[PDB]
Amino acid sequence: SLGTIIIVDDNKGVLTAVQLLLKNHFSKVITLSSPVSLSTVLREENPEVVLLDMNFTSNEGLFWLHEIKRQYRDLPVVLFTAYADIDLAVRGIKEGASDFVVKPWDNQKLLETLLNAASQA
Repeated sequence: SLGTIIIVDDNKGVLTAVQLLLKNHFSKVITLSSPVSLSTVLREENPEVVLLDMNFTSNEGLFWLHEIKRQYRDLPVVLFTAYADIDLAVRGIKEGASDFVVKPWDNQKLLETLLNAASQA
């Protein structure tokens, strides 16, 4: 089955859109823009995947990828990247991100990337 996904983004509209897109696939969709909130939900909510804004808190996405992986080594993290940041998304993959999705996104590709990230052996 598919449990919880956490979406981390500075842009409340992106959170609104992604929640709407993913609401009916995952059991729970948690959206947030706070580092403090992120720490609580990672501990308590047994997430299956995190979708992480490349520019979160713009130290940005790569910093947060690292900190999440430090504590939750097996939690897939997918970076959500503007085209202007694709070099940093590629560096993210090198540094252990599970995948990335570029913005503006394709709705079906976004879902598929997240399901696949949450469905690795």
